[PDB]
Amino acid sequence: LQKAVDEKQEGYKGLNNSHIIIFDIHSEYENAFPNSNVLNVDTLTLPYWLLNGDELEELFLDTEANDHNQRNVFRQAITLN
Amino acid sequence: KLLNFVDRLQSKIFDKRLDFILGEGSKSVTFKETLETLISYGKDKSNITILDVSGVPFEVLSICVSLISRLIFEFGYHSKKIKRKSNENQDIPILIVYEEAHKYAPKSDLSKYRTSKEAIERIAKEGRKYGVTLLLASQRPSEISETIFSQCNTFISMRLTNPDDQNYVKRLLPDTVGDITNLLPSLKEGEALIMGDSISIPSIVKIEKCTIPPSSIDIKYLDEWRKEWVDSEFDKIIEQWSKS
Amino acid sequence: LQKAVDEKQEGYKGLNNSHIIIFDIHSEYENAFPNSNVLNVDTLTLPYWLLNGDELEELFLDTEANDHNQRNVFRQAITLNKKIHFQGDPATKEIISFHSPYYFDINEVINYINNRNNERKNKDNEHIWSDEEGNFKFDNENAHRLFKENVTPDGSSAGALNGKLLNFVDRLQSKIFDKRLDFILGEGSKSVTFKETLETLISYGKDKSNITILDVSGVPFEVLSICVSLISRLIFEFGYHSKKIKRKSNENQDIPILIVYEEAHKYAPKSDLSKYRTSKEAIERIAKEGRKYGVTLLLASQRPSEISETIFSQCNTFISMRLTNPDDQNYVKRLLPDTVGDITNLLPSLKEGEALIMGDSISIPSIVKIEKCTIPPSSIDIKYLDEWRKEWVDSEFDKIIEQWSKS
Amino acid sequence: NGKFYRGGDSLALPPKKVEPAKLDEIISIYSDSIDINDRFTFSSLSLNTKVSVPVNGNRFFNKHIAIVGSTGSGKSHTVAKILQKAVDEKQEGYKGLNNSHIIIFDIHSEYENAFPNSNVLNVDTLTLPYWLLNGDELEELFLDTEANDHNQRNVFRQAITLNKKIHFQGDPATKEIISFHSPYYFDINEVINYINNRNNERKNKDNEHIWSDEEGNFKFDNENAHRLFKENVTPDGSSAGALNGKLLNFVDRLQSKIFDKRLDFILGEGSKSVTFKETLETLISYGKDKSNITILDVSGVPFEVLSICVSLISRLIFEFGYHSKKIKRKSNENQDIPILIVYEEAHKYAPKSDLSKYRTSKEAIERIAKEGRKYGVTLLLASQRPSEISETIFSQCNTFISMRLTNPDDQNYVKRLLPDTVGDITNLLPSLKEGEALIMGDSISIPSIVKIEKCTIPPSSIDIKYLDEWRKEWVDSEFDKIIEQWSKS
Amino acid sequence: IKRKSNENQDIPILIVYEEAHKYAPKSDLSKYRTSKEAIERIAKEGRKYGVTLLLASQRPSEISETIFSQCNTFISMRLTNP
DNA sequence: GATCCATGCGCGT
DNA sequence: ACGCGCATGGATC
Ligand SMILES: Nc1ncnc2c1ncn2[C@@H]1O[C@H](COP(=O)(O)OP(=O)(O)NP(=O)(O)O)[C@@H](O)[C@H]1O
Ligand SMILES: [Mg+2]
Repeated sequence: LQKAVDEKQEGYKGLNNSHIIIFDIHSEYENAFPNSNVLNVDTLTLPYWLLNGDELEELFLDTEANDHNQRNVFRQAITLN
Repeated sequence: KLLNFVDRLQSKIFDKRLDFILGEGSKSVTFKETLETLISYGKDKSNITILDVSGVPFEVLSICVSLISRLIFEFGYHSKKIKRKSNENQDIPILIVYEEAHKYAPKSDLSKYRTSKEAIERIAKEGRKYGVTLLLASQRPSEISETIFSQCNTFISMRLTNPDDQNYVKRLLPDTVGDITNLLPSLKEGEALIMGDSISIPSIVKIEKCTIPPSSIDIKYLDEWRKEWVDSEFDKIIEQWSKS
Repeated sequence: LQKAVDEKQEGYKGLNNSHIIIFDIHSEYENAFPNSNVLNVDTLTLPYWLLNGDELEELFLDTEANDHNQRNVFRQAITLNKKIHFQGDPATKEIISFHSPYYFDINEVINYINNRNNERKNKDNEHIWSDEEGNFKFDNENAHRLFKENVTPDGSSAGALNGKLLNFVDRLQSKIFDKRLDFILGEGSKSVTFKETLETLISYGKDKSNITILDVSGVPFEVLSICVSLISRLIFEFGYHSKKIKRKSNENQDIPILIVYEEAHKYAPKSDLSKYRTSKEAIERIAKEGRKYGVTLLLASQRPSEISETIFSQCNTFISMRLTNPDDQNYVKRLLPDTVGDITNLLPSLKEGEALIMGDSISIPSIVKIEKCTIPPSSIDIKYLDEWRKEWVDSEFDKIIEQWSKS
Repeated sequence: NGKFYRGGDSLALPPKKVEPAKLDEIISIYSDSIDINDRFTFSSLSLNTKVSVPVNGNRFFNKHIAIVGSTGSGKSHTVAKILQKAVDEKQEGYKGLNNSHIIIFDIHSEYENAFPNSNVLNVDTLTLPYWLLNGDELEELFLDTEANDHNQRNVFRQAITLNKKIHFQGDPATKEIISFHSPYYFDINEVINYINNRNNERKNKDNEHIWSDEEGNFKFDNENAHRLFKENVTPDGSSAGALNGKLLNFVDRLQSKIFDKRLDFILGEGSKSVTFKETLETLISYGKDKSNITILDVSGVPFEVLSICVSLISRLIFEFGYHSKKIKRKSNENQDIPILIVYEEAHKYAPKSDLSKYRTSKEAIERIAKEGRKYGVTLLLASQRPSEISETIFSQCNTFISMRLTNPDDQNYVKRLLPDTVGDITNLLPSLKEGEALIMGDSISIPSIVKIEKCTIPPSSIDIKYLDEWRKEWVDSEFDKIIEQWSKS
Repeated sequence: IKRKSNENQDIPILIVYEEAHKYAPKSDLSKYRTSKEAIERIAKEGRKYGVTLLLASQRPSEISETIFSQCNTFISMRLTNP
């Protein structure tokens, strides 16, 4: 990823067109790329409403109980909203 | 009939761990500003966007990986809609790096990891033509599913020591090297093996040393265990826990 | 753990900064570490109000029998009693929920259900009550006055929940009044401070020790999953809130904690049964995220087959002794990060005290002999033939039975 | 210098002259690995008769013993021969029986002949009180409903815990700590009387149940709940109680099992007059007739009564030792007693199958398999197939006496437990005739095929001469004697 | 009955099970269970009670191994399957 | 297929 | 009108 960034088309000066997303758990790629953008839990703002039906179910509902009555009002509340 | 459900949700909305997904800032944020944040197109442009998911709880870790992977993919899916209409030469290609890809994409059709399974597998199957490609970096290849691992064509096989890991890799490798069974666990530091369309033949390579290396802030357990029994530190922990 | 607490730098004498908490169920490490805080059933005073809503429905409640009316009055009593006893800002007061871990009086919760067991309403069908201050509507503003026992209902006709909680109350009086749950429901558990609970677990109280044995041998089985999960959550959020002040303080002052789970397959089984789901989730929480926050597992289990695949995979150093069960060997060899020559028959043939260590903390996977423990966990192996060889001794059955009687 | 040290790692530089080993050297192989006072010899080598093979008798018994082999191979004679040498294993200085304590679960009436001076306890004379149960088996016995019985479950423990407090005749300090699992005497007929009373509850407007007995009306609370144990009470209330008409089927299932005379040994009238002290003197033989050998006849009883009989005794002998350690742990003396439990044909109650009818007997022998080494309660597993016993119990035995095995899976089960250095001794397993066996484990120096010593006093398990009994007359079997004992059984 | 008279078992009974795969097979379904354990009890503990079995079957690999292990006497006709 | 619980309807004190 | 007792029925195991 460092090599894929520092190569340019030599006709300019500045950032190139590379676009990289890293899902690091060990919190280690800040020291690799100091001039990058880091999105930890404090600064990242992911919208809950951009989740689909399956991601909204896992975020809120429980699979172990699996009670049919809990799920139905959640669809009626969210789809109407 | 809905008090535990109303109680279960309220515990998630006011959870300080889920502030990044259920806080008041998530309500006021816009759909456009999220995508500037995800590929660094906001006030500060950057080629690398690091998603530090260390603080993300593991129950919602598969949810947020799936949400971001879906948002990047249909960013590239609708990118082609302009290119067939305006016929412009420019393009926005995106590469996603999934460190520890075995947990995001396991070999299980379980509910708890299904959401992050299909988001990665959609990118691995359709994202070639939309400019959304993935890089898989896992220490355990044998838990990555075959229907996503085989969609990769370039394979950088480093030193692999678990015999269950060697047999999974050797089956899905596009080409073979002489005595690959002994070569893989005997690779030194930085020694790799690359095959696929990008390379000509499978060659044992030596990756260049990182001048600015990726280092993690790991708690040196033995180093702090040599020190004095800390006394003032304990009273600072509880009072912030009490206040937050 | 003996060489962890004896490993010091050349600047002092006494105790170092090692913090080890052992979940001992077979009662083995009291003699192993004689300079430690062994916490028994009677010694432990674990507060019931630090549980979330999942453990509260596993400590007092049971399986559902279309008893949502009885379940709702239980949750609405606790989630209201948590608000009244809260002495903070009103902004935090509204976010208080059933799963939120603040103090509530369990005896006042009984009195709320006891009053709701006999409620009377007027024609307007409003639950009207009588107290020493005056007659008051039953509503969310005045429902906190039902926690007192000396309240008399006043109404023309019987209320909605009148006589519908009689079988709810006596089950609860079988719990706080049960003497096998004294640690998690006793009067000391009411008056224990949240700070006092954490300094007991990590041994930060008056008697400070590097190693804390959590003797859970006498803890009952149906409650053991609640207490393992509660302590594991409390230790993890201690380490979680360690790092939240570490960013602000920006100083090298850390409290690293290592948790030893013996018979770790019991609290973390691979089966999806609802009995051990609380303790599995707390151990998995530290297995996945505890590396960042300074809380580290030590999974020790004599039968590693039922340890869950996700939790056991987070381990990076493996100390494999002799394993006779083939199901254990196929489990171990598959998730073992490295391998050695002729390892299939090596696992049964490992000697007494001989270990195979591999990981990323040791470069060469080596077969080692663990240095003999000079302060042992006492060898519990009764010499048998020579003790049979002697005379027929008169076993004192009276004191054996009377200790059996009190259990 | 006549002392044998194990280990093949010693290198002999060639050439070294070779002689056949002398007699005393052949003794030295199987003897010097054990100290002089820990030798427990009960067998000889098959290749050489004049050598004896002693095992580490201290290590032979504390680590569990598993004896397996095909039918008729000689397991029962070898099990008996181990115990006869264990009883005779006395120290010098005294005449009388020694401190051996062996309990045999005998299911074919064999060990009566092998041990004549022994105590034999069949079901009809064995009295195992129902109040000795620790709540876990108090639930599985009486309750036939498993899932949604929370009110029926609650009234069951509340009656028993309150009735255990009543029959307490001592100081009130240990009256309080009586619980549902605490082993105190309670009367089962009063417990039914309480539950049948609670099925006839009546309450007033205040929702508090009021009763009426021969002394007067009383409120039902904690102190006056003891007065529902008598039948001669009448309810005085305007409305039906909280449990009115909900315990009718509960009493029916509870009564039908007390009067079930398969469970007459546990739920009979003899459990009233038999105390905690007399039961432990019965199962261990510390009573008037003190014996090293205890035999229980569960031969032709049905499975369910056999399953409770195995599960009760195995835990109650363990929980004897589970509470025999903490008295020694708090006093620090050496006067313990070691107990060995012989499980003949453990497939009948501790198999590899995961059925729920095999559940409560597996854990009782599981708990002796791992934690029983800590409290002096050891187990001796006899079975026909090694692969039919559960691996949680059967792999915990560190001493193996294997007879003839012809099954490939049974041969494979011995094979992978053993290493490959001495794994070639398994190939002589199906060629083993009556008598000889292989002893392996930590109690012996080398695994070897050995010839078990013949029982001079054998168990009553003589092989039937099938052909010699067929050459005779058509004998007239007295069918009335067999049938009228079949019907009584 | 004879043990009370201190005698051995008088009459011996042999039960011939022709084509035991129909009722005591290798398979572990519930419909074969109650006929399986009926012949297990003769194979396991029937030696000392005078009740022995004769197992006639078309293949050694379809009969349950637990009955088949206790059969010490083995007769084998032509067997084409390896 | 129990248990446990809610809700409705008709009736006497 | 409030109450108690009898139903029919629902959910969950
Ligand atoms: N050491 C021995 N020497 C000679 N014969 C022996 C010896 N041990 C056993 N036998 C013979 O074995 C037969 C009885 O076998 P037994 O001791 O009942 O083995 P078993 O495996 O327990 N039978 P089973 O219960 O069906 O498995 C008799 O014919 C004995 O003579
Ligand atoms: Mg036998």
